[PDB]
Amino acid sequence: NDWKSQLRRSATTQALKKTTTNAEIILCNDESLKGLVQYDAFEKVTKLKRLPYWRSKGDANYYWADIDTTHVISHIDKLYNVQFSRDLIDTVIEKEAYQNRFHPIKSMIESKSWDGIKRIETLFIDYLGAEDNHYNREVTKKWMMGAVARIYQPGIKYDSMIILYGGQGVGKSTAVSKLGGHWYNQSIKTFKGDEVYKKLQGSWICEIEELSAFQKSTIEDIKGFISAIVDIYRYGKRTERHPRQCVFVGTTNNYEFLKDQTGNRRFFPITTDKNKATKSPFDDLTPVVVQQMFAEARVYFDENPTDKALLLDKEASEMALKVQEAHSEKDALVGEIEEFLE
Amino acid sequence: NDWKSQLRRSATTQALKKTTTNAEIILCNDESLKGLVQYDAFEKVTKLKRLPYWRSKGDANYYWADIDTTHVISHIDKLYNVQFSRDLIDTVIEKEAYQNRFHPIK
Ligand SMILES: Nc1ncnc2c1ncn2[C@@H]1O[C@H](COP(=O)(O)OP(=O)(O)OP(O)(O)=S)[C@@H](O)[C@H]1O
Repeated sequence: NDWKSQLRRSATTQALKKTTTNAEIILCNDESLKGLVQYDAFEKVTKLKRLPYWRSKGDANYYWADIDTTHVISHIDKLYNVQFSRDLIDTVIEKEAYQNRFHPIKSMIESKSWDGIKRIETLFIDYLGAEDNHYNREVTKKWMMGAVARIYQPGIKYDSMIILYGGQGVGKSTAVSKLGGHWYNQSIKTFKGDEVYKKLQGSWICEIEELSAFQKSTIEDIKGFISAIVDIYRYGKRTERHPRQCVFVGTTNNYEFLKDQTGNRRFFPITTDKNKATKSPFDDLTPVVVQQMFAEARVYFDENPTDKALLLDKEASEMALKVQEAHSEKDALVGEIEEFLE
Repeated sequence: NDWKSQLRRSATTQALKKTTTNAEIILCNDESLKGLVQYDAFEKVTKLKRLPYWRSKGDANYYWADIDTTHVISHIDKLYNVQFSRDLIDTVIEKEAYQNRFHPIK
């Protein structure tokens, strides 16, 4: 039977009422408008399930826009003699998308289960020529667990940050981009203010690249930025974007990038070398392998879904202290004073 | 008496009027909307007492957002064909939360 009988029309006039349920029925039953919106939960936006009939065949812009609302209103009014306000149609579209919501990262991580291969520990070791050290394995594993935890337990306490040191072409940025995929982000250069939290909307793995030496202020800025676990933005209810799914990785050119003693214990440097990388990050980091690595991280984190499980091992942390001292400025004056005292 | 008989209905046209008392009665006496908001007195925001039926079970987000008001308006319209305003529903939600206000630290 036709769905027209479901529409609520005014008894006196037998004309459709400009009502939320009428719009819901039309959007969920009209052939031209049937199920062409969905909710990108990670990006917190309204994407298109399919191209509507008012777009070009090869537009490749799968985001709902204002003119899509214009065309929806025009089509509804053309077929059905009811003129819906733009606010009502936007509200109905938002609700319908939220009903058909999905998570792309949660889909990819669970796209395929994890067989036993143990890829999480040798992420940057065999791809960027790092050292087969306990600290490297532990911190890379904990970083991948932190990434998948921020995906699954969105608002979580994970203030650590892998920092990769290497030459101009060791492929650290390439490897980070391969890991991030569509949700990799590098277009973040300032870290203090309010609008920065808007730049994190569709980003999962955010990379901070240090070409020239950062100023003393920028290090404190990135500390206070990665230390946050919540973001606040905005048309009512203040829409506190609590999740903060982002996980941060830095890529530095200078060997000695640590200046303050405050920043230590949170920046976990890894020294990447070339000619010793078993697998080329330009050819071997494929979506299948990174998906399997994230599935392995999911398994390990789900073995203990807690922020305390994202912290390093005790001996791993104590020798991370040694690494952080080996990557910091020396101040060169304690030795001279020691010689004077001796 | 059934709570639906308390609703103030326009005697001329036998339709519910978009008044604040009707919204308050519906929110206080609807199983899908019975007492799902509260007011945090420390951080001045409205939070969720429980999880509404339109939210995923593994949500862990307890901030009342615009989509929650959208779903409240849509559900009230579906059940009682009233079509309350966005601002009126926000006002009634805020009043209901303030009726169940709390201080988290206290
Ligand atoms: N097949 C390849 N594809 C891409 N880049 C390649 C390839 N072979 C060599 N390269 C070089 O590898 C480097 C790629 O590094 P990038 O990821 O762009 O940046 P990076 O490695 O992080 O170095 P910096 O210090 O951050 S600029 C470039 O210098 C390329 O010229």
